[PDB]
Amino acid sequence: WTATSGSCKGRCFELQEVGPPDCRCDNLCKSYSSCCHDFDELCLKTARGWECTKDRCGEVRNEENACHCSEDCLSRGDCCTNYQVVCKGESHWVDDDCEEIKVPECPAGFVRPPLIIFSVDGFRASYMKKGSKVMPNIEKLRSCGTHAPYMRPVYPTKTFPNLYTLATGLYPESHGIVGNSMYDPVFDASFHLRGREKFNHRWWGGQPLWITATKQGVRAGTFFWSVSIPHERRILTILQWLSLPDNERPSVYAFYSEQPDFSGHKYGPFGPEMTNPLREIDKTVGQLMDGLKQLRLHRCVNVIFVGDHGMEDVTCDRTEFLSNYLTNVDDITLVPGTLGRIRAKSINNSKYDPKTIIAALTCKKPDQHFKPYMKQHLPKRLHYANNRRIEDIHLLVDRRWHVARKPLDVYKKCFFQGDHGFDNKVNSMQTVFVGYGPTFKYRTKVPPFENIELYNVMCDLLGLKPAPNNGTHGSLNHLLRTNTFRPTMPDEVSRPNYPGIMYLQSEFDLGCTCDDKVENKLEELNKRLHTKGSTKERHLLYGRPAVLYRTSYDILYHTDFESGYSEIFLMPLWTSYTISKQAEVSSIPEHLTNCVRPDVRVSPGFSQNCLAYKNDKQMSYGFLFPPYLSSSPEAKYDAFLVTNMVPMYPAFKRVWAYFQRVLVKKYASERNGVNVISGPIFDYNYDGLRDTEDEIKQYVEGSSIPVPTHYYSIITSCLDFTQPADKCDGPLSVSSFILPHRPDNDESCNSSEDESKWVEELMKMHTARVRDIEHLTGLDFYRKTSRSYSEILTLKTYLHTYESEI
Ligand SMILES: *[C@@H]1O[C@H](CO)[C@@H](O[C@@H]2O[C@H](CO)[C@@H](O[C@@H]3O[C@H](CO[C@H]4O[C@H](CO)[C@@H](O)[C@H](O[C@H]5O[C@H](CO)[C@@H](O)[C@H](O)[C@@H]5O[C@H]5O[C@H](CO)[C@@H](O)[C@H](O)[C@@H]5O)[C@@H]4O)[C@@H](O)[C@H](O)[C@@H]3O)[C@H](O)[C@H]2NC(C)=O)[C@H](O)[C@H]1NC(C)=O
Ligand SMILES: O=C(NCc1cnn[nH]1)[C@H]1C[C@@H]2CN(C(=O)OCc3cc(Cl)cc(Cl)c3)C[C@@H]2C1
Ligand SMILES: [Ca+2]
Ligand SMILES: [Cl-]
Ligand SMILES: [Cl-]
Ligand SMILES: [Zn+2]
Ligand SMILES: [Zn+2]
Repeated sequence: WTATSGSCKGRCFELQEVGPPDCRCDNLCKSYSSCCHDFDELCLKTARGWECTKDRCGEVRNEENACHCSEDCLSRGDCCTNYQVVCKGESHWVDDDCEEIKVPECPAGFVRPPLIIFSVDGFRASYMKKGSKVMPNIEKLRSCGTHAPYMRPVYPTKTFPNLYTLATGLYPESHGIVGNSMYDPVFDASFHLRGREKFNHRWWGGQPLWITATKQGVRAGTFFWSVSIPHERRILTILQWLSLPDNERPSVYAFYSEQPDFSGHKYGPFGPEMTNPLREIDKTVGQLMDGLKQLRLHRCVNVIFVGDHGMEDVTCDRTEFLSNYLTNVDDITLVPGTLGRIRAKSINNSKYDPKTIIAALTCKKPDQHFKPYMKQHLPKRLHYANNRRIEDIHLLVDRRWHVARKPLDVYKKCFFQGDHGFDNKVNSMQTVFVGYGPTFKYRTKVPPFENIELYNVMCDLLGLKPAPNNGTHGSLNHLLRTNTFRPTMPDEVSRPNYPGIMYLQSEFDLGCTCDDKVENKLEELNKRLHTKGSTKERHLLYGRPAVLYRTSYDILYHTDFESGYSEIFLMPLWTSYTISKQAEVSSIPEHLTNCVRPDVRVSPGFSQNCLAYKNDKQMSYGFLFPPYLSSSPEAKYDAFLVTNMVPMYPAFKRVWAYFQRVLVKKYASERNGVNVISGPIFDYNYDGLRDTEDEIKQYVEGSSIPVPTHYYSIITSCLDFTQPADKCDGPLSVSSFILPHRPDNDESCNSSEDESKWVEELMKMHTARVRDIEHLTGLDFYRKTSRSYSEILTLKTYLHTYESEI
């Protein structure tokens, strides 16, 4: 109940929220059914439309009009946006040539340049080029301001998860809005696009920009607009708020368009009916920019034009049904669509086995247009596991397809031609970014980035200190004319040991054999130097990674590679090596097939042993630096040191071996040498963060040798490929992966064929940013380069997607 007897007289779109049983006059009141009796009458005028005509010029102020063309409208702060154009012979904003905004041109009383977020739903990245002829206002913003060719959304590529990520800089797994539709098992409740449940505070974690702003003394316009407030009223309300007295006026604003998403669903991303929604958006943009020109704020305000996700061709006939795979289909709940989330229909039923579900959904049809995963095996780049609202069973659906439970769910629950929600690296899902204003750069294109990075920038644009988030602060400094923020490298927490030769062969009882006794002052002082680091500036090109946590570890030097060896985890945390274009692949000779040699620099007690692998019938081992790439038959003995050894499922060895024997060499040819850093990752609790020693869930049987959940590699070269990797003068190029360490190759339906048919494809799927690896290892890479730290931060956030041209 709400005693909605009070009035909105002069209170139209008030900024503070008055609580029950009183009536509200803020743009949220319609959603809570708590508006004052007269809200519509007074606060939602429509009469005479939204534009000034030649006959309205210098009229008599009639307060019933939606907007005004009277002489005092400028002062009242409520002219129609084209007022000055029709009446005072002024031109539209779009018609003026853009002049660089070298400094903020702000009216007296304005303490800082305001920020307006213009968000557009379902604005596919390629609309900027393909609709450019019908979007002149947006095209002016783009070309005069700062733009990316596209901006990467978060997964799932849906509205709620993406808007709240924009507002908070957090992955959905962290902010809690993991879908437009969710079931929380603790609440025993469901969150939907419709309904009032979504209005409970308990769903929304993190700290959104408008709370960040309020808590630091900066006032915000609302970020929630009612469906029945037309877009023209939204612009005018923003312009009214900009006319408020200094101490009442917000510094940050939001506008939201349901278009072009709404039509995209009906007509597909490029349906002929899509031209008009794009015209409308532009018109709205024009109105804002004209309005700001009137209030003399158009060279003062920073405007961000941004979308939440793109749009793909999807139709009903492209539906895979679970009923065609499962017999017991009625014992599951499925969150359907462009992604799939499965859980049991009841918990009172413990006969429910996710293992049988995954098995029944795996490579069962040659054409399968989805792939099942346990959430912990989803590509780490999606960061879509660490929340109780994410069901253990996930289906990644092919672009252009849907998953549903039964046929009845699709005809009784074709009316659509577009959808979104797919894997966030899919081209059709990419959306837009443009920044325009004093604080942004002039006529500047920047490389694509992820939307998790904007919260930091919007905090900078507003002199705010960002709440802790998943952006990398400084990675988008190259967008801005002037920077609030100077990023600095984290300090190293653990310094390495540099052990010498300290142990004799006979002190080791590892159960490891090797045929290596086939034995000159020249070539004996020479290999001492190798063990001292005479070739370190060859294999360690960007300085040692910094260990950002307290631990105990050794640096080990060799002819062909350098490693940071953990005495705790009994394996390297990282292994670094360079393969030049010239370098050659050789094989593991017949007498050295099972060679494992004790490392005389590390004690028996801090070594692995061959015995454990012999007892463990599920677990084999591999090497971080690959024998195949030794520079000499003499150097190859180094690769077999117990300290280069890591536990590997025979199934995983297949992936690893092909990477090491074929792909590294291929990459070195194409990129003119590559530097490779590889290592283990332990993330048993799938929070995307490194696990501590006392969080290890899997050991090699009867040992203290922990079993990695993943194996990473970072592959760096010169961006200018005419220069060798080891003599690069300028910017770097990088690609990385985090491969799940799994006992089977069930993920790859073609894995029974030659590795050259499926391995590279699996690696591509599990592509990664260096930054993701940093979170997972507690390491910090690229500490010693000739490049600026801001540029290195951009490099660290880069993701190689392997998608074709946008
Ligand atoms: C991306 O960036 C974020 C933010 O920096 C990182 O997440 C942070 O990581 C650490 C380590 O896991 C967590 O620290 C723990 O914090 C709790 C106390 O936490 C409470 O207070 C904080 C601060 O005000 C608040 O943010 C927390 O909110 C969580 O819980 C709410 C329910 O009570 C929920 O509504 C909200 O969405 C959020 O849940 C998420 O995080 C929790 C972990 O706390 C997780 O279980 C859940 O599934 C959600 O993902 C909370 O009230 C201490 O008691 C512990 O000792 C410990 O220090 C931070 O809480 C966490 N912050 C946030 C906002 O999630 C991510 O690790 C990073 N990801 C990557 C990949 O780098
Ligand atoms: O259900 C919806 N759309 C569904 C649809 C319609 N047509 N197609 N799909 C709407 C999206 C919501 C947010 N809001 C608002 O105005 O958003 C501004 C904002 C900006 C940022 Cl950057 C961050 C945040 Cl959190 C909010 C009105 C809401 C209801
Ligand atoms: Ca972890
Ligand atoms: Cl969803
Ligand atoms: Cl296999
Ligand atoms: Zn959307
Ligand atoms: Zn949509």
